[PDB]
Amino acid sequence: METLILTQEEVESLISMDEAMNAVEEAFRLYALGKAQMPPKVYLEFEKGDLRAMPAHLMGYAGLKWVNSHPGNPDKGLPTVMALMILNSPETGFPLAVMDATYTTSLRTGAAGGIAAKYLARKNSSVFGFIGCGTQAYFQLEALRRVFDIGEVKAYDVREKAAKKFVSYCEDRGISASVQPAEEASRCDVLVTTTPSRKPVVKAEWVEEGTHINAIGADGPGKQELDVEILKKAKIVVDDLEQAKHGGEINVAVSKGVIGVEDVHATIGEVIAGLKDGRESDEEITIFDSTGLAIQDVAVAKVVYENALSKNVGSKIKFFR
Amino acid sequence: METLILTQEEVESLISMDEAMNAVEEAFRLYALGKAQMPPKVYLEFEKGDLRAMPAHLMGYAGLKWVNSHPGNPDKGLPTVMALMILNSPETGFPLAVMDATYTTSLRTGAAGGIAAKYLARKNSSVFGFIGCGTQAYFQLEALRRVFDIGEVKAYDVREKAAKKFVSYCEDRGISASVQPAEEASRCDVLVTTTPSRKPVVKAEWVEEGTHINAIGADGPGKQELDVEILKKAKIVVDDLEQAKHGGEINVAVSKGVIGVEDVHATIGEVIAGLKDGRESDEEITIFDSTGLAIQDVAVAKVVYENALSKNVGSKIKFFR
Repeated sequence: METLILTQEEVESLISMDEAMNAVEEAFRLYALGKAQMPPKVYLEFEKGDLRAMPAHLMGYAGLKWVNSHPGNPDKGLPTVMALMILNSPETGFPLAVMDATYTTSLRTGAAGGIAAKYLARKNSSVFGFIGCGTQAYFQLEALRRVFDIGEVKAYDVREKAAKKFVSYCEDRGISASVQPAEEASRCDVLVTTTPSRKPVVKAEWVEEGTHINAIGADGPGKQELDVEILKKAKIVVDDLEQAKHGGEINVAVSKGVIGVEDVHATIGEVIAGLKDGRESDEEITIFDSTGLAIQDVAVAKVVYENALSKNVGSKIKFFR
Repeated sequence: METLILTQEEVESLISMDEAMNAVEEAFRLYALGKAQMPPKVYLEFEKGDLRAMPAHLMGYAGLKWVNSHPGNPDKGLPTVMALMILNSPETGFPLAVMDATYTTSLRTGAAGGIAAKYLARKNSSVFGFIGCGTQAYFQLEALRRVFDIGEVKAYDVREKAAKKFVSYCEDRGISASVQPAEEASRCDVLVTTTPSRKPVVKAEWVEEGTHINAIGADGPGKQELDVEILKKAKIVVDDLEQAKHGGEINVAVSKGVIGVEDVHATIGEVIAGLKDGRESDEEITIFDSTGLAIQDVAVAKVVYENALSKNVGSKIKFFR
């Protein structure tokens, strides 16, 4: 036995949005039903950044992703976020593969958006808003368009060029799109928030009846994108209650004591497994609060891995004797 | 920037017992002085084994060891315990290296025995007892003999052949040695227990005045090697208080409520750093309870890695874009 090693380039070509969506969907469901293992994240704090260990066990695979976040890195010429994933057999413990997880992380968060919209947005959804046109908004779009003939896109960003670049990308693939300011962008069927805002970027009365919001942006205590007033009158669905309470979109309203646990309707897993209701009336406004769960990562890695075996990809390394 | 990949064979030639001992010693000391980070181990439980994540941060590096334990493995033709280590820069988050840690683990456990004996045993120690002649006993020996002219070796094992094999190993190196039963083997200046016994292998009345004991064997709840009455009459020094209470040699005596926290004299780190006293009288019997700390692993990886850079060793992999 040897260990497979796969680089970012290799992984990219080894998994499609479609595969990723299935992996993620099934991962949420299995976890909701008690058929997946995900112990708490572990942190190592530094002055200039941090590292997290996120292990999980499901679908006959175990793995650990080890991912950093160092904001100063761009200015140093490296990416803000680098992730490696070690994938293991639960039978032997053997390290089947060590692979990049930078790409897959982005991929599965988008996948997750797609799935959540799949279960929570109105089926007749045609107009799509993007508040923030960074890397994740692309993934969110790519996944969402696996589930919707997206009729119009409305794109807002703080940086003029970033918005435009996003719009050009849409028009490249036939989606009619338009740069718009945040006011009008927020008015749609599906809204996708990806900003790392600390004040709310979206106002309550901009959100119409029947809107679904993928609140992906917020990634830590104090980050917030939506007016606490939308959360007050919405069907709220989480990635994971603890992690949403700490770092997700609800974190500030929870801390200020404006909504509590009581107010969260369901985990997405629960919705997929049918333990809790999805969307009810057309008029209601729904929010998916995304956080990232390690099970998403392992589930997507088993897909990459198994394909790599199929297509004979990677370097093989013999770690032991 | 690229990531260095090193296999077992490579790592083996990249660190000496000496270096390892220095790494481990300094690691204990730094940790006791509050100059190192080591969050609690993370576990992933399976029917047929487990995986553990061990991060640590010290000496200007961060790393994570990911190590399995699957007893059925020999029967399947694999090792019981495989560990990979990812070594990172705290400045950038960058994964400098991914290397075997199977061997380093064994190596640093021995080094730790050497260090603890260096601080806790009688300086005039000549006769050495080994209760258990498995691979760890070799490391324990090889480290121990960096700190003493080992006069005589006494080797017990439940398997006759393994005892002999260990004796032959010692005689090959000039150390005069003899297979003995456990009764007489336990009569010495330094006793090294490495068995995974669940009943006490050593009796209280066998252990003489001035003996030091490296209780390495016990690796989990219920494991034990020493007669609880040795512990009652001894200066007990630990790897790490928590992990000892859970899994180490004290774990059964603590659970049955025979000794408690108050009975533990010091952590080894504290003894190294001079926060607590080492050996006092000749007559007293001392016990080092070893459990294994992630800092030990990161500390030796730093050594391996920096040497690998010196000697231009390993494969270079570019994980990212």
